[PDB]
Amino acid sequence: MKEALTFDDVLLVPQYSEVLPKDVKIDTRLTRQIRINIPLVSAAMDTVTEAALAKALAREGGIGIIHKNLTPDEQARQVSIVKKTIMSVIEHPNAARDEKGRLLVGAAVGTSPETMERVEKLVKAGVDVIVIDTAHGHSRRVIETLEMIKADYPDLPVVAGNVATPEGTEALIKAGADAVKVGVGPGSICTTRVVAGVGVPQLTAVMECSEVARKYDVPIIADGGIRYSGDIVKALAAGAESVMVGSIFAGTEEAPGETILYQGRKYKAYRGMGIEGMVPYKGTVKDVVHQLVGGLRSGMGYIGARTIKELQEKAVFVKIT
Amino acid sequence: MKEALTFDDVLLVPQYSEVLPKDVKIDTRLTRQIRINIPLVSAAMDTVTEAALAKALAREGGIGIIHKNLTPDEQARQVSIVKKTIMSVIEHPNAARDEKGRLLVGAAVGTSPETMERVEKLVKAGVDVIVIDTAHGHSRRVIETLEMIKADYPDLPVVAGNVATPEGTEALIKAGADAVKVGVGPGSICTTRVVAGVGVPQLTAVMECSEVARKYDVPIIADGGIRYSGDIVKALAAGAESVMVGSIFAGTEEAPGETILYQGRKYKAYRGMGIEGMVPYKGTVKDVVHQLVGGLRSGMGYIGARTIKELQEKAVFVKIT
Amino acid sequence: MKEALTFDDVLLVPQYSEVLPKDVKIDTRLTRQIRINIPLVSAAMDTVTEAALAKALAREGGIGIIHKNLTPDEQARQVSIVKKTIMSVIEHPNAARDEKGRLLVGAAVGTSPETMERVEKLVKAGVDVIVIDTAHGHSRRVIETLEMIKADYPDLPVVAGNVATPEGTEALIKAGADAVKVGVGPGSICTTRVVAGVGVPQLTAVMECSEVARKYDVPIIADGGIRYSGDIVKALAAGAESVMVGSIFAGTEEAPGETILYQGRKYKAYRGMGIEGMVPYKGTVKDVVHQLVGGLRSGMGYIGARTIKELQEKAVFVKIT
Amino acid sequence: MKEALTFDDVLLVPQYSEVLPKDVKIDTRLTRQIRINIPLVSAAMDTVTEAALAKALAREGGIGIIHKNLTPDEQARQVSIVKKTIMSVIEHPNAARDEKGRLLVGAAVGTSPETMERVEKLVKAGVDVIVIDTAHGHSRRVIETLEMIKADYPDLPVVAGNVATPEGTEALIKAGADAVKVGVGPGSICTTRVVAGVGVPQLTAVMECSEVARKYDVPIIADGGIRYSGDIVKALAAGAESVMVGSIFAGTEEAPGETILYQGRKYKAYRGMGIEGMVPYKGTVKDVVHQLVGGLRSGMGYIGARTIKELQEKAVFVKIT
Repeated sequence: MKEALTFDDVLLVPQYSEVLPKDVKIDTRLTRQIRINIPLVSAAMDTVTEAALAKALAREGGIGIIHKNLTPDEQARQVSIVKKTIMSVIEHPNAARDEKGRLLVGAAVGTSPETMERVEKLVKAGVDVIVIDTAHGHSRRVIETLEMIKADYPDLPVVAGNVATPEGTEALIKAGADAVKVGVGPGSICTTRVVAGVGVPQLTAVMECSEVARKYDVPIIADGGIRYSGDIVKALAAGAESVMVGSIFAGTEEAPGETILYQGRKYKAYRGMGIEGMVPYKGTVKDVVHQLVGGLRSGMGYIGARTIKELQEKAVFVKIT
Repeated sequence: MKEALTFDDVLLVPQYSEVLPKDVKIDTRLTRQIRINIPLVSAAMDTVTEAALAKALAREGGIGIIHKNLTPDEQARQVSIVKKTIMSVIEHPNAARDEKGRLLVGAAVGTSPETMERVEKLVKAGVDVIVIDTAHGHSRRVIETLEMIKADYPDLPVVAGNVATPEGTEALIKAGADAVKVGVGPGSICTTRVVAGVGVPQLTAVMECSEVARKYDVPIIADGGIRYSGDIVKALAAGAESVMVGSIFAGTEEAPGETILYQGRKYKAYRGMGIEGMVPYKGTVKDVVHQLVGGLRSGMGYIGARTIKELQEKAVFVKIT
Repeated sequence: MKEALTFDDVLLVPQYSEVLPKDVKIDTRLTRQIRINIPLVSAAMDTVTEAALAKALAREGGIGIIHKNLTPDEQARQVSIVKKTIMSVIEHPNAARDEKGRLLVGAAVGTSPETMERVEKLVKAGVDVIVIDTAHGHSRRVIETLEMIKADYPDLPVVAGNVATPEGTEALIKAGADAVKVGVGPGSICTTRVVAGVGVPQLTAVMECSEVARKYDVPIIADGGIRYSGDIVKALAAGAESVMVGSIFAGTEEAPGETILYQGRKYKAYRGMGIEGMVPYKGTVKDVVHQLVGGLRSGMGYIGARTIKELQEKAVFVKIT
Repeated sequence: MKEALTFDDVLLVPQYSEVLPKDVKIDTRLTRQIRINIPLVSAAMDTVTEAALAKALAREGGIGIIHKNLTPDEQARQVSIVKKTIMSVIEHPNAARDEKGRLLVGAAVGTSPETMERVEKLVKAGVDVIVIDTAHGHSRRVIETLEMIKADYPDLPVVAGNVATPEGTEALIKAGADAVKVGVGPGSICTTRVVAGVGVPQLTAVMECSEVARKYDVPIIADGGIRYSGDIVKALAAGAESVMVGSIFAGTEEAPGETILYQGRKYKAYRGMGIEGMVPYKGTVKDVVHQLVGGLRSGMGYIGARTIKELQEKAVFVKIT
């Protein structure tokens, strides 16, 4: 029986460095055809990403994936808002933009009967990337949806996932995925693990999947179990070219819910798909990105990596108890 | 020194799937001759199974084992109640029934002097299965009780246990067990482990025992340490064909105790063999089964398993830290 | 680097059994020449063993070691009280007695200048066994003290310890130890480990030490880290012939301190070598022994061991996570 | 993937001893040319070391490193205070002194533009040792700073660090380090690990680094993750010749902050580089040293080590779970 490792099981060994954190480059591929300026993708969750968060993150150089708990019309409207965003431009020099100068944005679809309806409307709204957003990417329905989307929109970037195995990554690449999203049961106490008994710890899932994907020059997006900026360094070091994060952005000003005051503390009142909640307020997307990017830069500094590609080439991990 | 693994030590790796959770089949063998419609057996515990719970579970397609902390007369009466249960029929399409159309039910016996008295009365009450219910199945007294029951009632299905080792499973099969119940010291903080220093972590006990039993086409019932629906997938994936659960059913409406209100919360006031208590109220047997079966279906979905047999053939486990 | 295991790292595998807990024999050697009727020795700690506890335990078939935080005169008086203890006799059939019919008792000495003074007075008080009671048995001073005691009192049973290594056990046996007490840094959060960085987890220390000692037919006493009756089964299964316990007896009526009532609960107000405290009241020595012996019997039952020697021959351990 | 061990993962095995704790020698090298009388170096942290703490520790036989969150002038003044410190002399017989009879003291520098300014002023204030104090010692900037300091002040003892790898230790030795400070990400919950994903557990970092350094007779200072006196024994046993400690000295009378009373308890109100806090008051530097030195002596006693060199030669570790 194989042991599989999570981010918390490992540490990166410091290496010889000639580069300061401020001078490392953190630009990366989202898909084989889309570049983002920082390696951060926001989760297609109804507590995380609508237009306001998506634009706030594109402006910082990442990309938001608009969630699909919306009618196809309203999801398209959200994409449009991001697409139709001069000091405002000058002040955001890292902003991730398309070939026309508009902020990048993505949208999630599933594999249900409205899927093509949704795709069509998202495309016409100017969406840059479609994410086939499912917990079980290695499945007939996801493969066929991917092939249908690809047959109809050959030039449309498609992220497919989620998977956690080399075979799953290869199947999705062979079917036309422009990036593969990795993460099945990441997070020790998540629903999939507890309810289904299913998962692959995320360090191992990233390393084995990225090894297959590299053979095809397809980028891996590591989705899930990112709690700390140190997890991003680890995920990217393990072979991911970007990381999708949810819970971390759920506490920002721009996340969908309401900001409230409770007993001297600021919270972000959540409301998803129903379920309701309240997470600590963490500031703006900008603040959160700054800390995360700060930590990424410092990890890269420690490893002497000038670029994300170098980080992966220079990565030496050790397992800890 | 062998390391032994519990359910919490492992996860199931997701596999290629063409089957939706709703379309997987969860029917299974209880014994070599009895089928149940879901893989759930309720514990022969005086806090878990009397007639009301046993009938509520048979109606959902599982089977209850009436506990033996009762006089042989009263235990027989409880079996009779279940046996003598039209919208009522229509509304429960998954109901586990005998060859005569009556809800299935089991009863526990021990190895003490009244054992045959009990057996006789349970049989005459129409019991479908006898469970030789002991913590130490691999023992002279359990083997002889089993042989005596089998000599007297050759056609009566007999579950014997509990065991945790291949040798124990083989001895009980050679003596006529129709199913072997596996679980000695499952649960990290259970009495047997703490008090006696004795146990085998349950994933390993299921895998080694089921390997022996498969040679004889005898079903393994995994008894103990099931906390979450994900544990059922793991137990069944490890070679069990059903799972016995106690603590999970202890909080239902139908479990023997009283439902009470304490400070705005519902509880199930327990009272066993004395000891007394209070567990959170979890709803009806139906509600609890639905969640458990939901989680089983989803795990099977993830693994692409259409049947329990396929789940065991497609099972790939990884060990986690 | 060797991994070393503690009691909590392992479990005993259940084996074929033809013997009931009530029919196992739990009599054992304390030293090569002294038998006790249950395998329990009380700790030579000023919070655990004076005359009252020592006699209460000898009466149950174990032996108390009177602590040495006393003047040689007062320590001798305590031994005398135990030695000079008819329904009273009849009611305690398991009582551990010397060749003259008096309750057995031991006393601790160190290696400081009064040591021989103490020894002489303890011997004249009728002490059955001397324990050279130190945290570091594998040392010049303990070896020489042992040789001096042995040269002066060749017939006096001497326990020497503590050690945790084969070399330490062999050195103490070669110097005349009649039993070797094993336990350096047992207990995860104990003083020796934290303060000195020193210890050997106790399962491994018992197994390697007992392996050396067996070559010489010298009994190993496992001292420390016994929290539960299951630990006794494990210690004895690992090669110990008795177990020394402190904290467990610290809460009994007979332990030196005062019994007090605090907010509806009974406590045992401790007072040692100064330091002061309060542990939950656990009942009488008799009550505590009964539970411990109960658990030992059940573990032996599970393993099919009729005697302590058989328990060690039938012991199969597995390591758990 | 290599597993790396922290202090908490291991224990020292007790060995044959002929030496009492009080008779072990704890004098050690700080650098290849500076001796201290106990193996304790205080952290160059603004919550730990200014003149008052530095002198209190030199008087006990250790050495303080004055922190660099000060202007070069004020940092020099702090060094001067320590340098310009008769019962006062008699009462401190273990005091660590230079060749002129003055208390030893160190000072931290970085690699920023004022570095040489700082060095010059510290040298003129009579500093005994310069510590190139950085989180990433294995870097161009630290190597060049070290070479510049060494070229300008060839006779000035220079500690360089921090590193956690053989290559880092060798690079710093080849560049003229007089001691190498080891510790990158030591402490399970420290900033470097969480924020950067970077670290090497400290037992392994000490053992591999000291192995390189020994080839050059350069002393390793183990910096970080010392919580208990048992950690010092472990660090020194693993190949370190001294240990740098911060948090432990942060609670002493002599540490920079204010002593306050809060609800019957004494605290040390901290104030660093801003951030503010409050740690439990632990007494004087003298009290804390006594306990630490007590624990070191006892560990050495247990291992039979007369000297720190013997401790390293006699060290047998075991890994625990």
